[PDB]
Amino acid sequence: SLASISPQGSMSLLSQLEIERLKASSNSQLYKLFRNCCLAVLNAGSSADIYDSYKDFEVNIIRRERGIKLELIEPPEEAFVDGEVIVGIRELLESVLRDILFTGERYSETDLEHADSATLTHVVFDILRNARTLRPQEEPNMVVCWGGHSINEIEYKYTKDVGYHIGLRGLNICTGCGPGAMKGPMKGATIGHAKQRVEGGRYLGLTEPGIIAAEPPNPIVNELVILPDIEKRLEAFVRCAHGIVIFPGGAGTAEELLYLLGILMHPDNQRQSLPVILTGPASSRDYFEALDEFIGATIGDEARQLYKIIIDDPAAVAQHMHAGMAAVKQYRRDSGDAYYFNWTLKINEEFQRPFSPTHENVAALNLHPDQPKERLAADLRRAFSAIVAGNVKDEGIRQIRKNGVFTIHGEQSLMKRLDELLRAFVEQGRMKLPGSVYNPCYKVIT
Amino acid sequence: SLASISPQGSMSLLSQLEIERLKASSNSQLYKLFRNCCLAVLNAGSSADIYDSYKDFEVNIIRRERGIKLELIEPPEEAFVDGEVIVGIRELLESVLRDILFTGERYSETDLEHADSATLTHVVFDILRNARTLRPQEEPNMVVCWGGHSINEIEYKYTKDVGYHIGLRGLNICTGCGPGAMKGPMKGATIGHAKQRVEGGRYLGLTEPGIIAAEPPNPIVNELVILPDIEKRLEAFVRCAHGIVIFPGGAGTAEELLYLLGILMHPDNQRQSLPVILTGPASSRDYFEALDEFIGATIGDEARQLYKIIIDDPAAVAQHMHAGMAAVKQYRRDSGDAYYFNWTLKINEEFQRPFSPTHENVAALNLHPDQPKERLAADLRRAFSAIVAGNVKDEGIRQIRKNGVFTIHGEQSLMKRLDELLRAFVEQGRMKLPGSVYNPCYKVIT
Amino acid sequence: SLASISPQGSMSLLSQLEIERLKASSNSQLYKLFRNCCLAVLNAGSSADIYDSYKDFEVNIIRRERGIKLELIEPPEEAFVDGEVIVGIRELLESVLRDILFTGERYSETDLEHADSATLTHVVFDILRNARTLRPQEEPNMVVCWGGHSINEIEYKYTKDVGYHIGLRGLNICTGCGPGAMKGPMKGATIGHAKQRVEGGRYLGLTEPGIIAAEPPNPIVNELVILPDIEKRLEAFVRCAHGIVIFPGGAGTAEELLYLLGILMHPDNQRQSLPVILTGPASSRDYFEALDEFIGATIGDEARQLYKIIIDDPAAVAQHMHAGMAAVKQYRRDSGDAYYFNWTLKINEEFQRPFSPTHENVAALNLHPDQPKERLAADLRRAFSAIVAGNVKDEGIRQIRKNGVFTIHGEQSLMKRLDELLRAFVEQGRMKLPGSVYNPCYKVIT
Amino acid sequence: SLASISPQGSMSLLSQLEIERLKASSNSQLYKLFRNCCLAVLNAGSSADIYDSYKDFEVNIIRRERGIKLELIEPPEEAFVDGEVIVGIRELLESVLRDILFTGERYSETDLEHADSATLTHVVFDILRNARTLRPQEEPNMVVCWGGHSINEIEYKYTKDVGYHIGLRGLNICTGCGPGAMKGPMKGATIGHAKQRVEGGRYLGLTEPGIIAAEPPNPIVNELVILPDIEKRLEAFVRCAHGIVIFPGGAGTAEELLYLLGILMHPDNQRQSLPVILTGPASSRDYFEALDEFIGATIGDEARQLYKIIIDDPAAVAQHMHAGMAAVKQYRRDSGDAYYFNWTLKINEEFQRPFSPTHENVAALNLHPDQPKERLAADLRRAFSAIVAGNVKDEGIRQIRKNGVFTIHGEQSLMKRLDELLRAFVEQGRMKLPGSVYNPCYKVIT
Repeated sequence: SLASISPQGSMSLLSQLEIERLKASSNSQLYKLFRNCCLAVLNAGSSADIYDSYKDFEVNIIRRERGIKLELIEPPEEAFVDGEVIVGIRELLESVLRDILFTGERYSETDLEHADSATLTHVVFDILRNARTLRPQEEPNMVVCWGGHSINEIEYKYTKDVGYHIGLRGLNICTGCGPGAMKGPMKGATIGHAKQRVEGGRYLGLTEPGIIAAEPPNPIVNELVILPDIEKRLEAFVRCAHGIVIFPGGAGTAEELLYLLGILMHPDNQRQSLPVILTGPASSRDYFEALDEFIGATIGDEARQLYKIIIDDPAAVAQHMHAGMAAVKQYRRDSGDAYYFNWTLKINEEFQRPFSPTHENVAALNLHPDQPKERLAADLRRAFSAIVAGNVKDEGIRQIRKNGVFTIHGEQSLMKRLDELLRAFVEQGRMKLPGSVYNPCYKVIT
Repeated sequence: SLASISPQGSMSLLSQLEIERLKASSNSQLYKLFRNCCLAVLNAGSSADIYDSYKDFEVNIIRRERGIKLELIEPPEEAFVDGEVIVGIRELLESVLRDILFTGERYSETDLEHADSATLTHVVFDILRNARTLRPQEEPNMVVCWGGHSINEIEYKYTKDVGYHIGLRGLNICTGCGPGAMKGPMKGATIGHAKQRVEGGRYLGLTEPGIIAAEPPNPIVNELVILPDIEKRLEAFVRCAHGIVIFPGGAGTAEELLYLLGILMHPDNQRQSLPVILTGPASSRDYFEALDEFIGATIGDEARQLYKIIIDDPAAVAQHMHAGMAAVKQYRRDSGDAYYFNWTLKINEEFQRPFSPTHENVAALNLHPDQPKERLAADLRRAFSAIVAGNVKDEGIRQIRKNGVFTIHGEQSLMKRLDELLRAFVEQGRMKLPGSVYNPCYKVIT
Repeated sequence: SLASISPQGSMSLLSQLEIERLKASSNSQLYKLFRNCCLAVLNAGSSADIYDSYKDFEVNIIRRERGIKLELIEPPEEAFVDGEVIVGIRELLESVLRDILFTGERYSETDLEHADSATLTHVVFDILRNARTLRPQEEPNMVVCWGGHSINEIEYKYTKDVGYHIGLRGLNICTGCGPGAMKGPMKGATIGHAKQRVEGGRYLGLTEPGIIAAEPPNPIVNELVILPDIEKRLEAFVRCAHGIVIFPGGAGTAEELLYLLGILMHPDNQRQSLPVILTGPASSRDYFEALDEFIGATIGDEARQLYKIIIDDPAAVAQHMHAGMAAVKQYRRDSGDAYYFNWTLKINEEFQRPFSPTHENVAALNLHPDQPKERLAADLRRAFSAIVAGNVKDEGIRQIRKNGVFTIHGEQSLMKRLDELLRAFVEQGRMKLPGSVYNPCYKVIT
Repeated sequence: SLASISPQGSMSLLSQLEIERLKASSNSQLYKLFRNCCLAVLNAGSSADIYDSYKDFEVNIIRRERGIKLELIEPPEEAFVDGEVIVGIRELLESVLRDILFTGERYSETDLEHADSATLTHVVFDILRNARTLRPQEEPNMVVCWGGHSINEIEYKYTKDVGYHIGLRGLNICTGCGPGAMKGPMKGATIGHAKQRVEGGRYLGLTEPGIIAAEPPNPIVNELVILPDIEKRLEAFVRCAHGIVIFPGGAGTAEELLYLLGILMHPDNQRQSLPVILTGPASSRDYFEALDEFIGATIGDEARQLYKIIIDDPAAVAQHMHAGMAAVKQYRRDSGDAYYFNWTLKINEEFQRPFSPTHENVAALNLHPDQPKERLAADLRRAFSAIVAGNVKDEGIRQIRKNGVFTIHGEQSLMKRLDELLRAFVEQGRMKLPGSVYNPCYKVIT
């Protein structure tokens, strides 16, 4: 089958020379990356079986007499309504090409992996700016929502309610794409925004090629940005956020929280105003008590102080985000900082340097409490990232098949705390969607 | 408390002379109607329950130095977020006044009650036109959804799923306002419209002063029209529709159904193309079996051919509507009719003449199978209208308290079927939302 | 020939009943008025020969299968570009129907001629409001421009330059439609507005059925309002104006100035802030000296104080209008008055009562200086109005043909001043466009 | 004085790093180019006359606490109204920086001067695309207008009349910026567009750094593009055009004409459909007689068939353009070409290679009738380009002051015709605006 799509944006202005350049066999890595990201978006209705299921799917950007076409060959039929692609999906496909070509033409893999801290931040800024994500005529308004991909009905309803109350305050939502808690808040917000007659409500999705197949963008996402890697996505979250709401989740939400806390612990960041709320329904009380205990036992009370826990109160969560926008606006003004990008935030290179989750790199992590606590948070971040990769990313699953489980080790008492945390994730269904068993991609050496 | 609202529409250009006129003793009934309709909109989130709970609520239209203001005095607090009126609620309040003054200035009560069929039809047209509801450059896209105010979770989810799929087909939603099945489809469509990047989605609510407190408008409605009475609301539904979806419901939904089948049985209406779908989840199969059987044994197996029943298939419902629009378009074109208003539909005055729910009038109904089927449908419409009024309308409740239950009588076997249907509505929780006991305002004389 | 035009506005929503009502022989006066106003607009590329030139022109509003059409039969071909009506002309035709039907359905000729002062002002307000002329979210911005229909190249260029400088300040222009000084400022302003990237620049045309054929709306007019008569047009000018610019002109511009000055002389209007500038090119110095002398010799220095004369300085004229907007804004705020309509302005019924320019009524005017000077201005207004009517209006030219010239009399010294003023108008080509002789429709009895 | 301008476009998102880069010694020539191009835009209302008059003018792009600011230091006061920058001027300043940084970052001087034909063509495409000038969903509507900067009142009025009639046909205008015939059509079109209610009318100005001070952009231009050099400006003209109107002019207009005829004579261009109209008022008949004769006696009577001459008929010019668009549309469709960019037009490198106006290069031109006609046209293009540069460009004026007049030589009879044409340009006041004497920067060796 063939869907020959006429792009409405910049793709419609590619020259024959540019198309020939993209189709050159020397450019196949970039062209394949595009194909793979298109598939993730089209199949949103984890990487080791979905890339093997639509093996016959291909793209072909081609100049026809009537103009440039994006041909989709054997696409998921769920992306179409009477053989016409869902309009939001079309927009997301054009977004995908935009980001892949922009990054591919400006930055080498050496730039992206091995540049200094300042350069890696500028890369994040440059990609966001080209995506038209950054609006200098807007006051703080963006709430980043983090949470589990795999959550029950009670938890899911709670995320929708929180999103609804946030939308009623006229605030926008940014998530990392995907099901569960990364979609619910956006759906809820669409209701809040409609009641408030909000035009141009912003639903920001930030992703990267490694995670996009496992956590794919729903077409309610109206601004999609593909960052080059997981570290640049994390940086995009914290540079764009004006507030952060964190629901219960698994290893991915564990990774984001440790990223966030490790950075905010930094002496240079004590000045920051950035409201962070951990929140869930009444049933999540035990979850949050134990997570708060984990944070205290690992990186200390200097980190526990950075957030507030609100249980079973969607209106209060939204009130906190709303009061927070005023404090953030005041912070950026007083600091000579932009509303649209938090330049004053100080992110150490241990939080930016791209981590390749191999068995050697995972074993080399220093998980002991005689470290500066910011360094401990950095390595804990990398450790959760390896677990995410071994669970859902294509290359990560490959590492598990050739070497077996990752070995995570460190100080006895800390590894005992980590072992309990991860067991709780498995037990609560947080590591994998229902329907089959979860086999851990890791072992914690206690 | 006081909320002093600055109107953005025509209320902003009322003169002092005109405000004085509205506040005159001669217009006191009309000004109260406005106060009562405002209250219904503000406390949306039965017409004798909330009126004794907001006795202190008042409105006051006044010219101030900075312009005309709508003062809400002791309004329901749910209508406000941080002390500012929800924007859509302000839009609803403005449409209430628009309709009340329009009707109040052009049509006397005698005109509304006693005019000929064509005049009544032109009254409905006039109000809808004034409300800016009629769009001459749009092809058929309006789906009317009817169903119960008191439905369970399975039924509510199905209404949202259906609304979603209709929204994916780019179509608009019209309901009678209020909770349950009159709310679900709008919520679903919002998401479907979002995926399809639909600009200017229409969520049309049609109501009237008698029913509005019992079925109050949700701010998700972005075009509200208040018709003078229930009969004119019903005419609005069937003249604006391009397709009708009917979910399980109680007495209101039955009133609507018999109104529709009654009119569609007409000789002059055999030409009409109007898709009608009765639909519900898997668990509603028994309900529709019994409903279909009721129709066939009252108004005949001919009337059963006017609709298709679809159980447990939301995409199929939307496909049937989408295909239906093409036939509706062809029908209107073939007949030289308007897309925006079905002028060719023949509505007999027995469906238009406003029915006052009194014991006198209910007992004088001819519920006999030897009545011509169109006339039986019109009298069944009236009987259902009386149950609605007895249950939830202020002046219907008056008759019940002063004279006891309505008595409904007719031919023995027809009364036994009616008794069975109404018993099934009571049993399935359709006559009243959970909390208190339902006390029947009727007794079927078997 | 037939141009069958599909209207884009409310005309597209007329019912067959409404069309039959309009076409009834009892409604032919109203339908003919429409026809006549359509012709004036279509022939903009004085009434005694243009109504006789397109005798075969007719309108036919008709319901076709595809919708309501405005059929134009034998229209001026200048209104069309390849047999497609100029879009601005279409909009003006729809405006024409809107105003004629609104006034025709709400007000009898008895209302319009014989109502009290307050009622006649409300009529003006009601028609403007229905025309959507009044915008309560705008601060003062409207400059009314008055001047000669028949002016030379130097004078015309000057009006364009003034309009350009006004447009550069973001101010809008209101004129009474027609050639010469009533078009130039709008053309100039279109350039100023474009340079300032003004969206929704407002070009307001105010006319009435008597003068519309002689001074017809150019399609650069983007808001056209037809008032019922010349007095209601004059009232519309002064109720809408936030500033007034007056160029050299003939009897029509003489009429407007005397209207304006007579009102502003009133004790109740001394409070008003309303910048009035008389202005022209260097050649107009003698003109303005003599007009200023006429004002002094008739109504006194109490009137000369109400305006400033600026010669040969388009930038200063615009600066004065711009400073004036601030003073007008301050006036309306301090007075609890609207920005969009000057309600506080006090207009005596001598300025409102519709004057029928018959020979008996003209001779009955009291043109002596032992009157209150406001009453003298009122009668001077009526006298200039009779001259305009006898020169260019259809009924006025008829009065001249059956009775000969109007006889204007009064006090010797005053009539000598008037005789010199009118001779100067004739001498300067101000009474009639070039190409034929002007024969005065009046005699001043000296 | 200081005007600190807040940019609304991409300049608002320059980073401190990027501003530091622009201010580096390595980018000094580029930053000056921006200053010089800003000055030209600000003092619009020859490239050595105004540069010595605003020596104190400077620009300064700086990050302030409230955002990025464009400081204009001692700017021309004409660019300001009450101290605020004219909005369209701000838009022009923003487009200048957009183009200067785009070209400056992607193309070295060697690339611009020395690349192959296809690369040069792609450079023009790239800049126009970046400028958002290319619209893939629009059918042909762009009329390029060429003509003299120094024209009398009769000629200027005719250009406005032509612009008016083109605007009435719904078409857009492209010029080379500057006064006279490059200003008139835009002013006329504004009015024509206004009558036709054209939303988003396009007034495209194409310029380059050498010519911009001599022909500075009027703020009526709403899309400005600065191309790297005159040859690329010329390519932009002919690749964007859907029709060309050529008014009387001097050396610049002659350069343009011979460029066009030179390219249209190509074998590969015989397929092209591009309406070309030479037009002027009644008084220009002699000019066009002599011009037509010059063309026939230099490049042949074949080349004369490429254009139609229309004298004294603006409506006929617009009709010929409007009909032309239909043929242009059909041509592009038949050939599988774009509407927005004429990719099929063949442009020989002799028309593309940037020509530096030096005595060496001018004398090395082959102006002989036994040259192939395309090559003669390309060398005549170069000769006219040298007169333009000698008259009005900074570095062209350099060569004249250091080495005296250019000598132009070739075959005796061709030189005698060239001498005659240039003498006629000087005599008719076309080489220089009134005020001072024109001193020829050339001598034709006869």
